[PDB]
Amino acid sequence: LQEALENAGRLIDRQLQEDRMYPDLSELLMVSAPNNPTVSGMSDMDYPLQGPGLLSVPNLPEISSIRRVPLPPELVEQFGHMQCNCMMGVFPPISRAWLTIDSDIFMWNYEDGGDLAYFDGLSETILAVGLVKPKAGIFQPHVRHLLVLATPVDIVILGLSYANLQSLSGGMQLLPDPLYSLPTDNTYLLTITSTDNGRIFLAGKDGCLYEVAYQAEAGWFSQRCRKINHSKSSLSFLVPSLLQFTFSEDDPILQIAIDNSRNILYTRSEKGVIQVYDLGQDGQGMSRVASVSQNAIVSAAGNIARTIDRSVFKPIVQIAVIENSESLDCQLLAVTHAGVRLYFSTCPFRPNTLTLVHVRLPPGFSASSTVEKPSKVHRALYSKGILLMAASENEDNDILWCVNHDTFPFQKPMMETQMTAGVDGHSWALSAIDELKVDKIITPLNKDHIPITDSPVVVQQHMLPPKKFVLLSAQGSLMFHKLRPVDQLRHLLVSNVGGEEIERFFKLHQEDQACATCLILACSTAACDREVSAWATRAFFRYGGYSGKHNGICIYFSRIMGNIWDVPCQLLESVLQELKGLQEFLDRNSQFAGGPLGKFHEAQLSEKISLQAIQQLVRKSYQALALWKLLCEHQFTIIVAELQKELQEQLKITTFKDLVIRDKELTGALIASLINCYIRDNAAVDGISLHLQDIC
Repeated sequence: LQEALENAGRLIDRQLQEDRMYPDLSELLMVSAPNNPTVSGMSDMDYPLQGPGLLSVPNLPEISSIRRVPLPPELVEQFGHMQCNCMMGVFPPISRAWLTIDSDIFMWNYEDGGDLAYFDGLSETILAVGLVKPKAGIFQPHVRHLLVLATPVDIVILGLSYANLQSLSGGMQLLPDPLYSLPTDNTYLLTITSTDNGRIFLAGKDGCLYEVAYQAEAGWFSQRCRKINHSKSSLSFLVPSLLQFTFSEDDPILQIAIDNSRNILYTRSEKGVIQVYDLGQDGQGMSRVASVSQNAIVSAAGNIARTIDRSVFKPIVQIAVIENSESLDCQLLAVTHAGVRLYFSTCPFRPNTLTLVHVRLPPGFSASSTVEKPSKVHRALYSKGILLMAASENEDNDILWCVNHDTFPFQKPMMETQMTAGVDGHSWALSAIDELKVDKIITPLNKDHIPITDSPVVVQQHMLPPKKFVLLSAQGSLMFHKLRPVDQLRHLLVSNVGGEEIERFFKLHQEDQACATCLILACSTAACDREVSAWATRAFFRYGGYSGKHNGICIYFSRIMGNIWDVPCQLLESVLQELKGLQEFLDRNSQFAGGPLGKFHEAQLSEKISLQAIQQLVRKSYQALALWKLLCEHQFTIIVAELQKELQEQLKITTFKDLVIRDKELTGALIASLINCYIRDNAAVDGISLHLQDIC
């Protein structure tokens, strides 16, 4: 009654819906309850340590060091000629890193260790240089980013062009900005942020929020470059510092943070005070609506009904935004000097309130031994102190700590995928994935458009490359890359190459994600690594477990179609290759694969047909993608006035659902459009034949 392709599209849709039933971070943290156990401790965290430089990569890390770059001879020569100030940093929007010198800014790409791009026309020292989106309507379109430099005499703006040179990386060219210099104020400036539109908010050694505007004309009512104070919170109203101690008593703002999904700004001061800012509807105004000190954060923690002053004195040393895509209520992650990850909400009374709800503490595993130690588990609230919890436990060597959400433990919503990253240098900067690598778009690393399904890296394993991360040190850049379930699991497969092993996947994967990833390892890696994929084939058949094997097949197809189902040609080709290699996997596995060859009384038939529907959907998807190639072997604007414009739109709609499971009568119409247009030379007959293999 309903055809195999229709049915197959239903199963795929249902699989999509299931993968999209992923608990949201608010539910993942059940943030409704604010109690002490809302915060989540190390008792459920394991910290695998093997040692800096061990010749065995761990088999279950979420990050892996991939490369390092030796420092350039020239940067060091002039750098070592710096007289008064040096501030280094990373610009990951442009795959470039920075360092400051007493008088001048020179830019180089760490990926190539190419020539250094030199700018030395500043006559004053630059406290820090920000990498920001440009203001619309100012620049020639080639500008992808903007340079902001602050000097004790002026603050200067330099246009930037990142056109790729001899993608590996963007080749940078700098645009001269001859008039953009102005003092901010006697206030030092240390912290730079930018929104998606490109509004620039600035805080330095004073608890004030500057915004930098630039314009060609120097004025009587406005400086040639101008800044305005967005921190109107002092006002001096009761008795904090107006008539005693002088202006604001050392209001040492340390690091800012921006939430674009509500127009929200986060602050961390050196005293830990957090303020949340919304951008009014005017798009250039910002009004402070809350002022929350660190004392308030801690008061909240003690009010969590656990002790805080026993956890005090504790400073928060870093902040990480949590977008409303990431969490409905919870707005922010904060890091203490003890490595403590504090998760904060914010809310209006009419936000007008901010609540400390949940905290992830550093591991309970002591990374004392490099060498393997027996792991341990703690159901009880397990806690450790700054002396160990501080990632910078030693003064000479920073200790990288990397942790991602544990997508599989829907039974353990507070479980995380955990690793130990050993280095030897002092870390100076790390580009927050959520902070600057997701800058172009409003959404951060994400898997859906709502908090439910925002975190499951597992679903998007094939839709975007694994997130790579650049750690800034005083000697170079080390590249750590987020590891995927398929990657970790694959190396896990590697672990039984040289054992009772699949059961660990099962304990992780509930006999379905393991099946999905195992088919991925078999199918997707077959073109890259023959034996591991073969290991997956035998393993997938023997351990695929209606059974989890077919359902994992549903997982595979649905993830292949997650961007299309409800596209750049390279991604369409990758999808076609994925489907064709999958179809090849089963077709080349009739005897080996279960279900192609003719439980046993029926169920085996049940899987045979399941496979039949799957392969029919796969083959139709291949036909549809080839047909879309034909569509780019077709036309629409020349079609505007001879083929029934309403039908023309009918024709245009050739992507949504119908493309996978419904209606190639429209495809026959497309054939006629090709039949009449004939723009391509010696292509039609082939196009018609493609259709024949598509709809015959």
